[PDB]
Amino acid sequence: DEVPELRIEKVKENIFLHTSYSRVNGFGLVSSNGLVVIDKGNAFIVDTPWSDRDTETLVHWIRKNGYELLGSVSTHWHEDRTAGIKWLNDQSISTYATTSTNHLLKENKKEPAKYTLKGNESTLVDGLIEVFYPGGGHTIDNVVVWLPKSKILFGGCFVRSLDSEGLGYTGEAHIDQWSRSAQNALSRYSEAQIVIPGHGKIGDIALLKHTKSLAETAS
Ligand SMILES: [Zn+2]
Ligand SMILES: [Zn+2]
Repeated sequence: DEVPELRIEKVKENIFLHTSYSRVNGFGLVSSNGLVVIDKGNAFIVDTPWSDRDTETLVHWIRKNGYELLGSVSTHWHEDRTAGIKWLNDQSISTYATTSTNHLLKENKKEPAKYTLKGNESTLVDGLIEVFYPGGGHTIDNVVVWLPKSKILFGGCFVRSLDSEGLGYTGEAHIDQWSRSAQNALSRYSEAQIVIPGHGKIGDIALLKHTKSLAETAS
């Protein structure tokens, strides 16, 4: 039960991908994706690392590199997205999640984000980061994050990588809605050039298409 260390790798100008891991009953060591988005000296975090140590590591690197850290958002409630919220709260770094995500954190006796994003859409950092509820999928609360300056959509675990043979854990999934929700995102972000899933390799808008088809067959 050793697990690698976090890493952080430039995706393109001002966008870094953070990868970290956890060991999971009946599945093993599992990688997990998140971002650091930069705009003119400012950093915002999309999803936390899957542990405090990795969260700490990630923050230190943001500070070391001189960025002002405006906060983090989580894209659904499960630990792989939110584990670091508590540590972040205690170090007075602002945490965000939607209403529906915060409800499920509390309702599952987890530390809630400090601030709450209301409605289906919200913006963060002067329009640099948009948050959108495409509808039910992986979970009832899942949101995507769109980065218009970069033409990047961070799908979170709402989007499956191309080599996924299925939808992953569907205990809390809305399988029959997922296909429509995926289509909602496809219509809305036809401009998207890079799409980043919650687990696995990044690609283009093809990931949203594959995810859509997976939802169709899972029905
Ligand atoms: Zn999940
Ligand atoms: Zn996930």
